[PDB]
Amino acid sequence: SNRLDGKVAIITGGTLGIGLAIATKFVEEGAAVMITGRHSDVGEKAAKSVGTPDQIQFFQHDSSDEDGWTKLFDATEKAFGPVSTLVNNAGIAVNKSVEETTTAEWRKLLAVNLDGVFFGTRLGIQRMKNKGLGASIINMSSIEGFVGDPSLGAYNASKGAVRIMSKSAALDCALKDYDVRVNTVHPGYIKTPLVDDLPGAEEAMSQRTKTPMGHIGEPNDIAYICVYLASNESKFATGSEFVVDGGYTAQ
Amino acid sequence: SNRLDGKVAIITGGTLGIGLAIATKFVEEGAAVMITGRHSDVGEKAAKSVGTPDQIQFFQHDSSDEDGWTKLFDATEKAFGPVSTLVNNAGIAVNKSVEETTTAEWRKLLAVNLDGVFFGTRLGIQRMKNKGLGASIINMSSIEGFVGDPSLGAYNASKGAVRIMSKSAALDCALKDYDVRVNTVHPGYIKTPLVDDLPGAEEAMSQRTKTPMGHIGEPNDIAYICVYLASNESKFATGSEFVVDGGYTAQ
Amino acid sequence: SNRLDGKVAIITGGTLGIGLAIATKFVEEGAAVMITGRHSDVGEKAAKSVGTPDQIQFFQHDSSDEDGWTKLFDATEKAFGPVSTLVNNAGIAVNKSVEETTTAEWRKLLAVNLDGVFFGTRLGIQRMKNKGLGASIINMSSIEGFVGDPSLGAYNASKGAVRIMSKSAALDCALKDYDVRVNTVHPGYIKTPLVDDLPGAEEAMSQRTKTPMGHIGEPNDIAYICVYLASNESKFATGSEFVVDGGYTAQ
Amino acid sequence: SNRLDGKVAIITGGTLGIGLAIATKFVEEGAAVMITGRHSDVGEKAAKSVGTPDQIQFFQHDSSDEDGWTKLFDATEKAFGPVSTLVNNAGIAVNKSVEETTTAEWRKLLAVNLDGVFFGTRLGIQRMKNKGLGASIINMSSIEGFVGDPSLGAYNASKGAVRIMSKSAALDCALKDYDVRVNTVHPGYIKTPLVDDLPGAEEAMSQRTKTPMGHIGEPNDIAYICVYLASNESKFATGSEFVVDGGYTAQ
Ligand SMILES: [Mg+2]
Ligand SMILES: [Mg+2]
Ligand SMILES: [Mg+2]
Ligand SMILES: [Mg+2]
Ligand SMILES: [Mg+2]
Ligand SMILES: [Mg+2]
Repeated sequence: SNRLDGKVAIITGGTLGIGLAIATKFVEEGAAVMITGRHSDVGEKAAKSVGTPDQIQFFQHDSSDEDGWTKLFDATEKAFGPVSTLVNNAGIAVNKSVEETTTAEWRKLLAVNLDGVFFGTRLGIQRMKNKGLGASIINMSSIEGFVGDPSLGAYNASKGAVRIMSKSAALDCALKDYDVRVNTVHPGYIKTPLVDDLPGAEEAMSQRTKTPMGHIGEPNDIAYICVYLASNESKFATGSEFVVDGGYTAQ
Repeated sequence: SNRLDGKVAIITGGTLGIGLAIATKFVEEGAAVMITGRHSDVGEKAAKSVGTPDQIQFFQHDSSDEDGWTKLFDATEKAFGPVSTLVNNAGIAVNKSVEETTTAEWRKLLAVNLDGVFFGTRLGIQRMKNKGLGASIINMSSIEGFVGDPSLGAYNASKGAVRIMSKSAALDCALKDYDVRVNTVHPGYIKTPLVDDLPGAEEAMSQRTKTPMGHIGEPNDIAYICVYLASNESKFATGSEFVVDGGYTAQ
Repeated sequence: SNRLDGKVAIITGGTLGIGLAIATKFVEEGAAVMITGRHSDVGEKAAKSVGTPDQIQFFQHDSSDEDGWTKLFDATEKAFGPVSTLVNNAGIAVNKSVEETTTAEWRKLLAVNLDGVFFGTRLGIQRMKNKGLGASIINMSSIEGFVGDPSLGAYNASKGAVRIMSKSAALDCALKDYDVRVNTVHPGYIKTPLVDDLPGAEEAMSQRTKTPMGHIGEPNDIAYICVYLASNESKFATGSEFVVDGGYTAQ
Repeated sequence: SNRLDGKVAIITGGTLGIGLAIATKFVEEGAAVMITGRHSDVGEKAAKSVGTPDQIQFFQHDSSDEDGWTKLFDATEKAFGPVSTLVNNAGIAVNKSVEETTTAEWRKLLAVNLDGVFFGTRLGIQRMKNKGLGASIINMSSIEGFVGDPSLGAYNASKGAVRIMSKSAALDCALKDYDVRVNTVHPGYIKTPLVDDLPGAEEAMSQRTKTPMGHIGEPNDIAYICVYLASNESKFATGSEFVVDGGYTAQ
């Protein structure tokens, strides 16, 4: 127990699915957690479902909102003390080829998936450096950050950007002895109530030519690698990509 | 000779350095070439320096300008007939860590380096598919698309995006039998009049801990791999990364 | 606590340094452990230093010895019951360029580093498949499995082989529902009594152009990622490379 | 024409398929070529089919034969003058999972695919360094050097080894100003009389879930990238992987 003793984590998109499992396991391991989401109705209920206000709170925020990031860090420090841990998990998807991607779809997906991760990473380094917190920025960077998908053009762009921008941040933090690590987590297909809402999606994702294990993962599969990366167990890991994909990228 | 017989190429940022060497070798191999740049004074002189208007022309264009891409394809087809070949070479750099990157710098660099490559790739697929041209989109994607640099945060983001968005486009074009290939070229440090304007830059780039060959490359090093990728010699290459870096990424 | 409840692990080269830290953390998390080494004098003392014979024992074995692998699996099952977990950690190094590598050095290093990992992986799949153990093969595959070192030619060959042979094994195990996962761990430079015996080694490894964190790791850094991979926490991870290198490969 | 003016190349397994296409294009571009194979009957006819003895000769050799490499370099220098160019192309395949691989199959495949490439690379550096030849070692390293195949365990081991051992050699040659470059070529599935002898193979390889272009390549696809890498056009490329796979590894 207590693998995140004393840690203070922000988890973007922490009210559902992968983000909620990360928040749940973070609280179970002794972190204080601020989860973000778009909808107070979902977010407040999610926080209460996991624990008490001394353990977990909700902050309504769109990760694309630059000024809101300031308010989010300030609210988390007011609630829990200085932030040690940021999981940039909030993301959206557009099911279009590059050929069929409208510029509106392109800009909207990059605002969340790329600007959001940039804004959170930049502010995280500024607020967490040089405080002896054992600080950790975990960027959600997808198997779509390693391989293309013909129907996820803008998503591929965003996840490749997060993958290599995270290495830049990791290096600067390491060279300057900031006590901040930056790593990416690369989920394969994960069962979420959302996947459950797309008829035939889980079966298509489970075909051996997609996921060799012949089934998709579960939110806890991503939560456990995030616990490792938030913990001081991973104090020599920075600038690295952690893939949990049932073998998708191995073939 | 004649390795690009009958090809019609657009080269963005083709008036200087790497882009001009690509344009020069493309014309030498029998392609018709439209080069783009920001400044008619530089661009018109560059085109005339390489060949006659039947071989090479200039089109003034900022790669971030979405509507200008339409005019650029229309001008190239009017001059030379249908476009077969696009080199997305235009790029800018910001020498900032992620921590120190202003949002203005972030948006300006992504407008050229990421939106520009998206706009050119999307329009290229639409205009070049299903015409039996042996069409080839060559995206400039940098060693900074493989490894971080602590002082090139936004540049790293842009080059990782180009790397994996190019794989998406390659796959969609391959699966749909579009007769369009999409590949990335990843230069290491290359001597340009620009590098020459930064005192100490070439020496720093030439240190064995950076470039193991102990010197930097020249624009022709990038021109020759682009000739291969534009030619029908590379008709089975798509979705691949071609690195020419004096060993930078091998260590 | 108890993250390896009920697991039965073999750790090759488990009597010193990285392997001993993996054995120590495995026992702390409730695994039964058989450690191997060449020297009974070191191995027996190492096992007793960690725990009781019901928790940890020593088996004298050179990982290059094909027939000894049979005896090692049989001894582990006799002591602890069916084997769930194999860490192929035993390795040797030759400090020669490819140019200067003698064929004797080549064959000796590949016998331990490649044949040993093959023999253990092959026998592990045969003995651990289809038993509902949540079986996990963790192959030690080095940052030298990603990048070259001019003075580690044969070592580079061995670690690249382990990296991609492990993906083959992972895929076959996944496609056949064997309940066996196969992953590689890629340490950067780690402080061991051995590194301590090479004057100037740790300082050279700690230079920012080598390890950006400006120091090398410790055996526990490798132990903690191995606990994750042995545990059921990583039940969706197979065919993946886990890098813990202080940023070595990120630049 | 004349892209390999004055080059003297050894191509192992140059009597059939990929190696013969590389030899053919090398001669067409002005190289003198020694091709190797196991069978004088095939090899002598192959050499005569391509050109005159001043252009191309055959040398009977198993790439696993260490002493024969000495005789091969000596014969090539006697025929053509000092060797500038080595293509380590000779290889064999075993269609077994790691689980099902016999130790005999393992040792036989590694003798050709790994020892052969080591022996040729080591001797190539020794004989070609510091002679101003613009020397180039091209190691055949397969898409099976990037991704696993559940039924090519030993082949995966060999191709991952070649991939990263080649980076070691490239770095040492670059750091020591040897005038020797070392790069790997990674074919996807290529139509050879051999593939033609395996009923259903080409169709299985052509499925969109394997090769997105929906067909396999031809030997000339590998010949053209080898011409680039042998030529002085690629004088800044070392330690790099060149993939020609119809999109296999992009998904
Ligand atoms: Mg409480
Ligand atoms: Mg003319
Ligand atoms: Mg590096
Ligand atoms: Mg006890
Ligand atoms: Mg003649
Ligand atoms: Mg794949």
